[PDB]
Formats: sequence, C-alpha cells, structure tokens
Amino acid sequence: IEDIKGYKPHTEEKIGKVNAIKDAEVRLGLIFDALYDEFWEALDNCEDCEFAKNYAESLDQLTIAKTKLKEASMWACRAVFQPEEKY
Amino acid sequence: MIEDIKGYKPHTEEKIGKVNAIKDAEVRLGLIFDALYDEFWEALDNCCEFAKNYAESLDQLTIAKTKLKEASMWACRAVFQPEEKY
Amino acid sequence: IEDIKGYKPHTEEKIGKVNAIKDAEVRLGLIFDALYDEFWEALDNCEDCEFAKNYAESLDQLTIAKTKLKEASMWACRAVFQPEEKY
Amino acid sequence: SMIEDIKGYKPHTEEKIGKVNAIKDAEVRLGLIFDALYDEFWEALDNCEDCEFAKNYAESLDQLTIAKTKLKEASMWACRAVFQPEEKY
Amino acid sequence: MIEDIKGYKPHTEEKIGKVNAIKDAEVRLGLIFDALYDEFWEALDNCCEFAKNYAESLDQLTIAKTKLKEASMWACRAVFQPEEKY
Amino acid sequence: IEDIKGYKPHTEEKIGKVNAIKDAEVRLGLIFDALYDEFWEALDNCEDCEFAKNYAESLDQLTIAKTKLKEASMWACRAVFQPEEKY
Ligand SMILES: Nc1nc2c(ncn2[C@@H]2O[C@@H]3COP(=O)(O)O[C@H]4[C@@H](O)[C@H](n5cnc6c(N)ncnc65)O[C@@H]4COP(=O)(O)O[C@H]3[C@H]2O)c(=O)[nH]1
Ligand SMILES: Nc1nc2c(ncn2[C@@H]2O[C@@H]3COP(=O)(O)O[C@H]4[C@@H](O)[C@H](n5cnc6c(N)ncnc65)O[C@@H]4COP(=O)(O)O[C@H]3[C@H]2O)c(=O)[nH]1
Ligand SMILES: Nc1nc2c(ncn2[C@@H]2O[C@@H]3COP(=O)(O)O[C@H]4[C@@H](O)[C@H](n5cnc6c(N)ncnc65)O[C@@H]4COP(=O)(O)O[C@H]3[C@H]2O)c(=O)[nH]1
Ligand SMILES: [Ca+2]
Ligand SMILES: [Ca+2]
Ligand SMILES: [Ca+2]
Ligand SMILES: [Ca+2]
Repeated sequence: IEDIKGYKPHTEEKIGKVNAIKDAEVRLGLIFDALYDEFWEALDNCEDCEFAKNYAESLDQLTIAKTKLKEASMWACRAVFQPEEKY
Repeated sequence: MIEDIKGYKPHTEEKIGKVNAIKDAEVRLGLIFDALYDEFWEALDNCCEFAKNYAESLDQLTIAKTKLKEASMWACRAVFQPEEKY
Repeated sequence: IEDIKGYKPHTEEKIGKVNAIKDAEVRLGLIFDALYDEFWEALDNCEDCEFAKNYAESLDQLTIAKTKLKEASMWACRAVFQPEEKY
Repeated sequence: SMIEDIKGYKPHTEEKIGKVNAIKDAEVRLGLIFDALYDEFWEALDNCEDCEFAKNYAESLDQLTIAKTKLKEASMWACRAVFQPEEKY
Repeated sequence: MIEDIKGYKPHTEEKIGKVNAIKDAEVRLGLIFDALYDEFWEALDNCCEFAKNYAESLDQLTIAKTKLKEASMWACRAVFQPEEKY
Repeated sequence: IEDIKGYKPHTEEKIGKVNAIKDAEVRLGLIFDALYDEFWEALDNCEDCEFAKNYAESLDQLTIAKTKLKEASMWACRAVFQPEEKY
C-alpha cells in the first residue's frame, strides 16, 4: 500500500467492512448481470421486431446501473479505508 | 383503470418479482451503508485527531447511498420498460 | 402499486405534479433527440470527412445529456411520490 | 467579451446560438418546476417542524436538489454538443 | 458575443485567467487518461489472455474522461457565475 | 492487498501510472480548493449582500466539481489496477 500515494495501512476492522461492502455489491451486480443476459438473448432473437428497441434500451440502462453500483461501492470503500484527502 | 402516469405501462408478475428482487438486494447494501454512517457519526459526536476524517467519510457515504439509489432506479426502469420518448 | 415494495398509493395531487415534471422532461428530451438526429444525418452525408469525429463526439455527448435528464426526472418524481426510504 | 480568450472555445453561429438557447429555454422551464416543488416542500417543512412528515419533506428537498444538479449537467452536455469546442482528449 | 447566449455574463480578466487555469490542469490529466487509453487499445489491437481486461479498462477510462470534463465544467461554471434561474 | 476481495498484486508499472494519475488529480483538486477558499471569504465578508447568493452557489458548484474529479481518478485508477470484475 505504501507505494500508492495517499494510501494508509489496512486494519482488520477495515478489511472486514470493505469486504462486507464488496460482497453485497457483487450480489446486486450479479442480479444486474443476469437481467442483462436475459435482455441480450431476447434482443438477439429478433433485431427487427417491435420490442427490439425496448430491449436495446434496457441493456443500456442496465449498463448504467452497473456503473452506478461500482461508483457506490468505491465511494463507500473509500469512506472506510479513510485515505488521505488532499482536497 | 387507465394509466395515470405519463409513459407507465402495466405491471406483470414477472416484472414485479424482478423489481422487488433488485430493491431487496439494494436495501441490503444500503443498510450496510447506513450502519457505517451511524458508526462514523457516533465517533464524530464523541470526538480529536480524526474528526476531519470522520466527516469526510460521512460525506462519502452520503454519496454512496445516492449512487446506490440511482443504480436501483436505472435497473428497475430497465425491467419495467416504460415508454421511452427519447 | 402495492405489489412494489416501498410504493405508496397514487393521489390526484401527486399524479398532477409527476405528470408535469415528466411533460417538461420529455420536451427537453425531444430537443436532445432532434439534435441527435441532426448529427446522425450529418454523419450519414459526411462519412469519412474531416468533421466525422466531431459529429460522433457530439452524438456521445447528447447521449450523456439524455441520461442526465432522465436521472433528473427520476429524482424529482421520487421527491413527489415520497416512497419509504429505508436508508 | 471575446470567446477567443477562453481555451478551446470556437466562434458562435446563428445556428448554434438558436439551438443552445432552445436547450436553455427548455432546461429553465423544467428547472422552475423543480424550484416550485422545492419551495412548496420548504414551506411545508417550515410549517411542520416537529411533525411526523418532517423527515419526508427534508428527504424530498434533498432529492430535488439532486434533480436540479442533474438537469444543469444535462443542459451543459447538450450545449457542449452544439457548441463543439476543441476536445483535446 | 456572450450576450447572445441566455444567462451568460461578461468576462473579466480574473475570470479568464482562472477558467484557463482550470482547463489547463484539466487537459494535463485528460492527456494522461488518453495516453493510457491508447496504450490499452494498441494492446488489444495487436492481441489473447487479457483481452476482456483490456476492453474493460477502455470502458472505465472513457468514464473517467467523462467525469473529468464534468468536473471542469462545474468548476468553470463556478468561476463564470452565469445567471442561475433555479 | 490479497486480503481485499478482488484485488490483484501491484506491479511497478501499475504503481507508476496510478501515482501519475493521482499527482495530476491533486494538482487540479488544489486549484478547486483555492477557488473554494476565495469564494468562502468573499461570502463571509457580507452574507446579506447582493452577490452572496452567487458566491454560495459557486461554493456548491466547486464541491460538485471536487466530487467529479475524485470519481474520474478512481475510475482511471481502477482501469490501471485491473481488479477482478465479477459483473
Ligand atoms: N487509505 C487507504 N485507502 C484505500 C486503500 N485502498 C483503496 N483505498 C481507497 O478506496 C478507494 C476505492 O477502492 P475500491 O476498492 O472500492 O476501488 C479501487 C479498486 O477497485 C482498484 N484498486 C485499488 N487497489 C487495487 C489493487 N491492488 N489491485 C487491484 N485493484 C485495485 O482501483 C479502485 C480505485 O482505487 P482508488 O485509489 O482510486 O480509490 C480507492 C482509494 O481511495 C488503502 O489501502 N488505504
Ligand atoms: N412500465 C412501468 N415503468 C415504471 C413503473 N413504475 C416505475 N417505473 C419506472 O421505473 C423508474 C424507476 O422506478 P424506481 O422505483 O426504481 O424509482 C421510483 C420510485 O422510487 C418512486 N416512485 C414511483 N412510483 C412511486 C410510487 N407509487 N410510490 C412511491 N414511490 C414511487 O419514484 C422513483 C422514480 O419514478 P420515475 O417514474 O421517475 O422512474 C421509474 C419509472 O420510469 C410502472 O408501473 N410501469
Ligand atoms: N466552441 C465553443 N464551445 C463553447 C462555447 N461556450 C461554451 N462552450 C462549451 O459548452 C460547455 C457548456 O456550456 P454551458 O453554457 O452549458 O455551461 C457554461 C455556463 O454555464 C458557464 N459559462 C460559460 N461561459 C460563460 C460566460 N461568458 N459567462 C457566464 N457563464 C459562462 O460556464 C459553463 C461552461 O463551462 P465549460 O466551458 O467548461 O463548458 C462549455 C464549453 O465546453 C463557445 O463559445 N465556443
Ligand atoms: Ca416554522
Ligand atoms: Ca416561518
Ligand atoms: Ca415555530
Ligand atoms: Ca476575487
């Protein structure tokens, strides 16, 4: 960790909390992933059907959801690790 | 009964189950955020050398909760599939 | 609505406010959509031209704008609906 | 003032001006709806104080503040798309 | 002219200097993002084992670039101080 | 690093790149911080003045700016570190 600027040492309490966040994060993210795959297969069956547009939009929205979830976990983990804030 | 909300389409049992599964997992993570928040706040309240760090962590958990709610809203929207005019 | 966890019944007042917010959101959204179609048509004509990358960048930025707008509306609608906030 | 003084800025055109101002016109329209709802919740909270719905009103105010921020970001990105500044990265 | 844009206000020498200071520093970081992106891209283009990893980092650097431009826009907005109707 | 779920070991190339990102981030963040302090003092001199509202708004905007910058950095750093991505 010392090689990385602003990083501080781990502690047992921090490791547990960070892994608890990540575990719950992954649980939700895998739900997003399963829904994504479902939408993908449905879109793949007929790209010119009425619902194709709707399926494509749902894929984009689930990609947004995954991005937001990773940001939420990174902010939460940052709060726990309590890194040196220069600004 | 006719749909009262602009762009809303009807529910289906499959959509309800999926949306409630998203929200269930969302709240589970959100309650972890809430617990860490209360812990930090309590520390701050009883604080010392780390007061600044505690307040920054509180601000960052507030952001985390906001991002999580946005994650859930986008995913439930994707399942609901309301009319997307743009 | 009661089938969705955290949801509350609709009221005439909430329906009017929510609809008003969406109405305005769609208006702006349609402006974004028209500008998007313009750049798309420009790319159709331009192809390999000097401004192709600029049109593609504006397309990406309008996609971002659309995303932002939807998030604004969602947050506003949430404020009006007032669901149970568990965290 | 001169846009040329700002790094990456390019000259305006009638077309861009019209489009940019159309975005901002529609943006402010929605923002004023947010502001009206915000003021309504603010007054309700002023009146409510210790009442049971106080937490709901305060959360609604926080969420409308987020909504306003997102709308300005949406406008900014759309306007940037029309202006088409130099994009170094 | 700035007056043609709704809500815009006149520049000042101080504002110009601060806005360009933000944009300058923004670009330095952005170019670092761009260099890393091109490196990942060349790696993918000429490749294998970590293809998925390279593609993922390209997506994450695209996000990073977007966040940076938003950071700059907000900072620049703060300096310019346009009319804020809401 | 191996105690944190999803983390992979560091390498010298990674360390250098991540710290280069962080250095450039802080440089911009300190500019944001300097502007924030300037606006704060201006607001503190006359909180009932006509421009107090504008200064206050500028402070909120800078705060948002700082938050975006840290997110930019975290995403870039994540890209370089290349942790295990389960979803
Ligand atoms: N004080 C302190 N803070 C830390 C430490 N490790 C991370 N942090 C902070 O938490 C942020 C989020 O970590 P994350 O696990 O949720 O996302 C991390 C993680 O996904 C990835 N990352 C960090 N170290 C990694 C590593 N060894 N291996 C693989 N991936 C790694 O890059 C993300 C962003 O790193 P960052 O430095 O820019 O922001 C950290 C950083 O500010 C740490 O050891 N000490
Ligand atoms: N086709 C369809 N789409 C729906 C329906 N209900 C919601 N949606 C969509 O999913 C979005 C996210 O829902 P959320 O539950 O994750 O966050 C919702 C939810 O938290 C809250 N909300 C909506 N209806 C509510 C209600 N009755 N009661 C309490 N809160 C409510 O407001 C949020 C945003 O509403 P929104 O309309 O702008 O976007 C919806 C909306 O576009 C629906 O019934 N049918
Ligand atoms: N080629 C080009 N691109 C422009 C020009 N003006 C703006 N842009 C781009 O559009 C972005 C968003 O514009 P906005 O009106 O929606 O937000 C603006 C606006 O709210 C404020 N701003 C810009 N010029 C201003 C000005 N004279 N006076 C008051 N406020 C001003 O700051 C934001 C712009 O910050 P930015 O420079 O980082 O991003 C611009 C910038 O990238 C321009 O004249 N030429
Ligand atoms: Ca009162
Ligand atoms: Ca009063
Ligand atoms: Ca009283
Ligand atoms: Ca000054």
